[PDB]
Amino acid sequence: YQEPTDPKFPQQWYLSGVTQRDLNVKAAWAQGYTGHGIVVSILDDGIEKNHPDLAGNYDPGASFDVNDQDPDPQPRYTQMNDNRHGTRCAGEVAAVANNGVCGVGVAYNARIGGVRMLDGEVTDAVEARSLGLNPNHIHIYSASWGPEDDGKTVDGPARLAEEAFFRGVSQGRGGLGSIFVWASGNGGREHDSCNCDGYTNSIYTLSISSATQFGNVPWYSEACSSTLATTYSSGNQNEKQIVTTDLRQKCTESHTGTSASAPLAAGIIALTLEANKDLTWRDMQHLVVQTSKPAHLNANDWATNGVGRKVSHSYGYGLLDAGAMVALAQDWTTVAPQRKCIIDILTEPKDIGKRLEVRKTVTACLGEPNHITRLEHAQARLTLSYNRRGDLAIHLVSPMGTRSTLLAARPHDYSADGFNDWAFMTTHSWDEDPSGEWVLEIENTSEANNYGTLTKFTLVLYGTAGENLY
Ligand SMILES: CN1CCN(c2ncc(Oc3cc(CN4CCC(CC(=O)O)CC4)cc(-c4cc(Cl)cc(Cl)c4)n3)cn2)CC1
Ligand SMILES: [Ca+2]
Ligand SMILES: [Ca+2]
Ligand SMILES: [Ca+2]
Ligand SMILES: [Ca+2]
Repeated sequence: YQEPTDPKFPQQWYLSGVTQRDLNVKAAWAQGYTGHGIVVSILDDGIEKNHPDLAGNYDPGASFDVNDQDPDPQPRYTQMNDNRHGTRCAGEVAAVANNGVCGVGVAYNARIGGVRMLDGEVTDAVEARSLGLNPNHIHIYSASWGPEDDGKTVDGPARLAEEAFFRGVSQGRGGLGSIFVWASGNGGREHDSCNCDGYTNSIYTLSISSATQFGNVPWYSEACSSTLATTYSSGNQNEKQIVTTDLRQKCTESHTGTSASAPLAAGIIALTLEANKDLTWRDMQHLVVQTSKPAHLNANDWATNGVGRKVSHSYGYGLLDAGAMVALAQDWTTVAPQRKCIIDILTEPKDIGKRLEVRKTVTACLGEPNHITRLEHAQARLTLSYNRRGDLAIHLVSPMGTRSTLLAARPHDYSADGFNDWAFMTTHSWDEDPSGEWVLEIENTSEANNYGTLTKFTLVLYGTAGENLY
């Protein structure tokens, strides 16, 4: 093994660094893990398949054009370079190494393709065809975009896309499950809260946020309990950005946003799959939880959960660590079957007013085939009316004491439409025992006299049984 010689590798500070402020990818490469045999697809505006740093790794079997309904995902060229983003993301995953061009991908021996889906009308059918592309050939899908990041939107997949996600995790990859990597959002300036985005908020997606070079929460970041982990991206004008392939056969040093973090995670996941090709979609989320690193990430909300892990709403479990992912993958025993325990909490609607607390002691399906002693995801599916939605903050506390913020105040959200059976999701209680008293808190964070009613609260627990060793 020799370190890459590509001319811009030194500028890929999140890979080439030697000050321990990086993704620890060199450690994985040094053990011989570079993505060989793994297939990744970028869901975006197209991929410049003839780019000098992509052609060597390009895979037509990982690619399709859902906008035009043909196999060739080549983007359209315009003066504003609108359709450059899929190419930038593709190079982050799998730019060719040691070829005198630009830098390298995280998984520089993986195969890379793209779905051209964003250069046209994005419909339920378009989303389903993209998420469901060749699921026994593609291992990992990377999506950097979704519903509007205006801080006012609540939106998620419709029926066909939801079914594609479920079919992907259940039957993709020969039954191991498609791995869907998602960017948690770019709406930080607008005070967006990412559990309002049903793609990143899904249990089926492995959601990723960003850290700046100096280890801070970037201006564009969205906090939420559904995020799992973090990779480096852009920040202020003293901090470096992401260096990758660009449209028109170029190299950029100015790729930015959480949309640049998801592809780096997809690349790390490709190295991990090469290390253990038998990992399921759930195994991969377990590995991320166990191995990600809070060290040197600054946040004001780090808290230790019931099993002793530090977690943040900006960062999830912390920075991805490629060396640690590959090491744990080699020792991992695949997890037991997923159980799902549905608990109807309310006996009657509850006035919200200024503040509401709902407490319920649960058994997590004790005595039944879906009894859960080892939690993975948890959802609170809430139906509520309120006069000004963005004034609400919502928290969920587990029996072991872990407080998850399900919704922070969104000052720009003046909707009067409330939430209709919306499944706010938290990863912060992973591995906890969910038996005991849960607490839901709903608060009006404004001085206004706001009003509404909580009409349904369904607590949904996922996980496994067996002795909980935490
Ligand atoms: C510079 N770039 C310009 C283009 N851009 C962009 N981003 C995002 C974009 O809208 C969207 C919108 C959605 C939301 N959904 C909800 C259900 C609706 C059903 C219906 O009514 O039929 C249809 C719309 C989802 C997605 C999406 C994105 C990916 Cl990557 C993968 C999947 Cl699966 C879904 N995308 C449109 N353009 C990114 C920035
Ligand atoms: Ca085409
Ligand atoms: Ca290169
Ligand atoms: Ca958002
Ligand atoms: Ca997710």
